[PDB]
Amino acid sequence: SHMLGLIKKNTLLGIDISSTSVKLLELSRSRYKVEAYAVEPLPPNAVVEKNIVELEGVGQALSRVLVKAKTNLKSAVVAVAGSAVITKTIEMEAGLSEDELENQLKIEADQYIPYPLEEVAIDFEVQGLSARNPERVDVLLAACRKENVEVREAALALAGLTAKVVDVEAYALERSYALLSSQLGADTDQLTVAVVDIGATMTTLSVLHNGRTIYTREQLFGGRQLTEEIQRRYGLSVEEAGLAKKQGGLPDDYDSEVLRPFKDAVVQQVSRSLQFFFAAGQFNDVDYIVLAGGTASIQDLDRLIQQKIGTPTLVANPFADMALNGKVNAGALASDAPALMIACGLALRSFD
Amino acid sequence: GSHMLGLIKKKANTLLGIDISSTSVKLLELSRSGGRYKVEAYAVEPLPPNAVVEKNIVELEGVGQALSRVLVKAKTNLKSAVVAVAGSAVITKTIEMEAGLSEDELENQLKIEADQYIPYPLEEVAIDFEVQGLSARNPERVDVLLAACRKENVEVREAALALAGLTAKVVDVEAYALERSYALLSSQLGADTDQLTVAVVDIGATMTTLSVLHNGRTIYTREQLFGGRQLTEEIQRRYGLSVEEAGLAKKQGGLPDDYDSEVLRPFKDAVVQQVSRSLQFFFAAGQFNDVDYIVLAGGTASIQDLDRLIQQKIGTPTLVANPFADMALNGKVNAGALASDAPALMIACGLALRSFD
Ligand SMILES: Nc1ncnc2c1ncn2[C@@H]1O[C@H](COP(=O)(O)OP(=O)(O)NP(=O)(O)O)[C@@H](O)[C@H]1O
Ligand SMILES: Nc1ncnc2c1ncn2[C@@H]1O[C@H](COP(=O)(O)OP(=O)(O)NP(=O)(O)O)[C@@H](O)[C@H]1O
Ligand SMILES: [Mg+2]
Ligand SMILES: [Mg+2]
Repeated sequence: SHMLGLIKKNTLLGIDISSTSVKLLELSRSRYKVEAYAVEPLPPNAVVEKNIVELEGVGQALSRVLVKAKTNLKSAVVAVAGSAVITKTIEMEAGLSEDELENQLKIEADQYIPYPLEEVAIDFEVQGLSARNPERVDVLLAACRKENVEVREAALALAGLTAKVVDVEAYALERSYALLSSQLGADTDQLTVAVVDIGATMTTLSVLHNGRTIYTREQLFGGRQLTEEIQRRYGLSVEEAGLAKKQGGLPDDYDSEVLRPFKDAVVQQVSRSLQFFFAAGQFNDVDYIVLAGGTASIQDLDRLIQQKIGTPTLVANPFADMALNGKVNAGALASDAPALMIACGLALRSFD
Repeated sequence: GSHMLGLIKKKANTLLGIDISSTSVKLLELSRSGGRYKVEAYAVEPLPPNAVVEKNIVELEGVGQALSRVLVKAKTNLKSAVVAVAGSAVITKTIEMEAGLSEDELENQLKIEADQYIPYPLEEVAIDFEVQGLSARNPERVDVLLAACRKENVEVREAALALAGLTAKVVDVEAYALERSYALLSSQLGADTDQLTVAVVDIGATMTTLSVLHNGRTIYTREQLFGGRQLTEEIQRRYGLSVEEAGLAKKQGGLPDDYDSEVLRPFKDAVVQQVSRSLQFFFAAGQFNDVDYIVLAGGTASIQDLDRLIQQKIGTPTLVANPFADMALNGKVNAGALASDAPALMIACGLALRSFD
C-alpha cells in the first residue's frame, strides 16, 4: 500500500483566471523557488464578473500563457469566488466512512445546501465527534454550483490542462499572504492586516487577523480608470496605454493631469474601504495595509497611502525570499509581484 | 476524484518524526510559520536491551511501551508519525517496462512480477516505484525506478506504532532523513549545503555511519560495529557502575580522576582511528580526493572538544551537528536538554522535515 516512501522523489500550476488576464505560476520546494511565470491578456467580455462566458476564447488565452511560461507541467489549481461557496457545519451519523458520507452527501445535500441537488458540488471534512452526543459527528461543508467547477474544467481542457484542485480565492490569498511575514517584521499570527487588492475593474479589502479573513468588501474601482484616461488623453489603444503605465514615456503633463488625480482616487477609495470595516465590527484600527493587484505597482503609491491614512503600508511581494529559475526574468517578476498573490496562493496548494 | 474540490480549508497537518534505533526511541515534532522552524515537542525514551537488535525489532510489546511512554514525556496530541528503515535494508534498481501502462496498471503487474526484478521472495517484499520516462535504448518501453525492502521491516514498525496508538503514514529511509536535516546546517557550515561536499559521521552507541554528501545528495555509505557503548562498557567495568550509571556519568561527569587518561583518551583515539579509515576507504574508492567538511552526529559527538581532535588529526574542518540552531523553541521544550541531545536527533528531525519539502 501507500505507506511506502522508499523513493524520495508533486507540484501544480497556479492558474488565476481573472476578467482581464490569465496568470500562471510554478513553484518548487526544498525554501521556495519560482520555476516559471507568465501573464496573458484576455479578450474583453471573456470573463464577466468572476464567471467565464466565452469558453473558447479563454482556452486560447490559456494556451498562450503556457507557451509564454514555457513549462511541461499540465495539472493546475484554479479558484472560484468565495461568494459562490456556502460554508456550514452540520451533524451526521457517527461510524460512517468518508466514502459513505460522500455517498449520502450526494443523496441528501439538498437538505443542507440551498442549491438544487442536481447542481451541487459539495466538499466535506469530518471535524470530529460531537461533544454533546457520541452518536453524531460534526461535518464541515463547503459547496458551490457544479457550473462554477465544470466551466473551469472545460476551459482548462481547451489548453490540454487538467484541474487537479478547485480552490477558493479567499483561502489562496491567505496562503500567499503568509509569505509576507518576513517583510512585516513579525509572523502574521501576531498581526491584523488590511490587504487592499487593487485590480483593473475591482478593488477588494481583505482583513486578515492572525492569518484568517474576517472582512471582505468590493467596489467598482480599478486600474482601468487609469488606462482609459491614458487612452483618451493621448489617443492610444488599450494595449499601448497599458505599457505606458509600466514603461512610461508619456508626455510631461501625464503626472499632473492623469496620474496624481488617480492616486487621490485610490487613496479616497482605500480610505472609504477601511471606514466601512471599522463601522462594521469590533476592530478600531489595523496594524498594516498591504497593497496588492497590478495597480499597486504605481511608484510610491504605498508612500502616499501611508501618508493620507496613517497606517503602515507596503507593496506585497511573495517572491522576496524565493529563488528564481534562470529563465524567469527577475525584473519583470518584481513589477508583477502584487498581482500574483492569488496565483501564488494557488501554487502553494501543491505542497499540501 | 469526483472530489476535485479544495473548497474546505485544508489542515495541512504535520507528522511526528520517530527514530527507532537499537538503544533508544526518539520523538520530534516540527512546525513552521515564517522561514523559521519551531520545535513543538520532543522526548527520548530508552529501549530495553535486546529489544531491537541490529536494525530489527525483536520485542514488539517492549518497544511499544517505550514508544507510548515517549509520547507522554513529549506531551503531544499528534497520533500520526514518520518512521525510517535503514538504507542497508533497501534494494534500488532501474528496470524497463512496457509503455502505455497506467500507474495503477503497472503496480498490479509489479505485485506479481516483483520476484523477477527483486532478490526478495514474492510474499516478503514491499515494493515502491516511480516512472522516470521513456527509455533511451527503446522508445517503446519506460524506465521505472524501484526501491524495495522486506515486508517485515515495515510491518513490525507499523504494529509497534499501533500498540502506542500511532499510525505510520510514511515509511521513510534513514539516509534521506539525514539529507533533510543536513540542509539546516547551512548557517553553521559557513557555506550553502548545495555547494559543499561533506562527510557526515554518525557515531552511535553500537553503530557508526559515514555519509558523504555532495550538493545535498548521498554518494557514500559505510558502517562499522564501533560506537559509544564501547565507552560506556569501559565505564561499567572499571568503576562498578551499571549501564544506566555509566551513561549518566558519561554526560554529567563526576567520575574519579583516572577516568580521562585511562578510559576517555583511549576511546577518543579509537574514534579518530575509526573516522580516519572510513574517509581513507572513501577516497580510495570513489573519484574524490578530499572533502570540505566533516559533520559529527550521534550522541557520542557531544564529547567535549572531540570535534577539534578529529579536525586536527584529519586536517579537515569539522563541526558537531545541531539542526536546531536557527529554530525557535516551544516554551514546554527544555532548551538546555535539547542542546545536549541535538546531534543525536539528525535522523528524527529529517523524519519530521518530511512534511515541509
Ligand atoms: N507598473 C504598473 N503601474 C501602474 N499600473 C499597473 C502596472 N502594472 C499593471 N498595472 C495595472 O494593473 C491592472 C491589472 O491588475 P490585475 O490585478 O492583473 O487585475 P485583475 O485582478 O487581473 N482584474 P479584475 O480583478 O477583474 O479587475 C491593469 O489595469 C494595469 O493597468
Ligand atoms: N554528553 C555526552 N558525551 C558523550 N557521549 C554521550 C553524551 N550523551 C550521550 N552520549 C552517548 O552517545 C551515544 C549516541 O546515541 P545514539 O546515536 O542516539 O544511539 P543509537 O544511534 O540510537 N544506537 P545505534 O543504532 O547502535 O547507533 C549514546 O550511546 C550515549 O551513550
Ligand atoms: Mg483581483
Ligand atoms: Mg543511528
